[PDB]
Amino acid sequence: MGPGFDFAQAIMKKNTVIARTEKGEFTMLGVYDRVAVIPTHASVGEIIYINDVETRVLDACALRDLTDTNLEITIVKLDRNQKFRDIRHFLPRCEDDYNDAVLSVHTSKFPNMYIPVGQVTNYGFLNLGGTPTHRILMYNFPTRAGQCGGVVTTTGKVIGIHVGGNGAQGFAAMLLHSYFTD
Ligand SMILES: CS(=O)(=O)N1CCC(O)CC1
Repeated sequence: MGPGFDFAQAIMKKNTVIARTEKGEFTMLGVYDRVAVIPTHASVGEIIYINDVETRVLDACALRDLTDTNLEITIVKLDRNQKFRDIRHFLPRCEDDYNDAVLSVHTSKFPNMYIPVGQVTNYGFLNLGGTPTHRILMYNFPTRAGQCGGVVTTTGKVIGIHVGGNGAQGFAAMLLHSYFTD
């Protein structure tokens, strides 16, 4: 409907796949080459389904900060025959607050879904499902089951992936450029 939805659409149409694990279907952001991200609670194993194709997992790393605290981001390298468009230049370098974000989801349950979530707070610490978690972004939208893995963007920046909510607020794990240096 406007330039925020324009940027979100451009990321969804080229840099997302539908990931299925034994814990369900997730929006999965591809970042560069065969490297993607997914919430750590998806519990990635040795085999994952990508757009309903059986795919070997070459590597999966659940990220933690240097306090050894959960970040709720898993970086997955896929044995896929095709590379993602490199979007690492759209990743923020530091922790920040944002205005006017969009949360975008694409699954069997929620295809082509875009949510204007408004102001994004650098929330920091969250007890997420009983797990202490750092680098959490918060937005005042009542997000629902089916939205985990959703991509959070502003105009020109890919800032996080949706990892939970409390019925009134939604929570994303930050994406930082430093997670994807090769
Ligand atoms: C899905 S959840 O309940 O928000 N939660 C995610 C983090 C994990 O460590 C515990 C479970």
